[PDB]
Amino acid sequence: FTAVAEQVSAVLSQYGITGPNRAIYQGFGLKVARALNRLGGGPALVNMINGLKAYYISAFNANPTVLDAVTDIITGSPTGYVS
Repeated sequence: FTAVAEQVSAVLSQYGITGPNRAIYQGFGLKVARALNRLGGGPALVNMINGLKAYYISAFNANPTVLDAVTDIITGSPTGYVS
């Protein structure tokens, strides 16, 4: 929880993201972390991550490169592969 927020913040720093837009990525990150915790690695988790990416891009104009980077720092892979 607090760790996830620090992990997202590290990515936001790299990309120079501040202000209200930070909340988009903190929210996405928390959802990815919860999915990983509940589902563990596998196609179900990849489904969830792919769905969240598409939704956040559509609904909030999230930056796809940043979403990949957040996925990577939380799961170990930009596309959510976990053994």
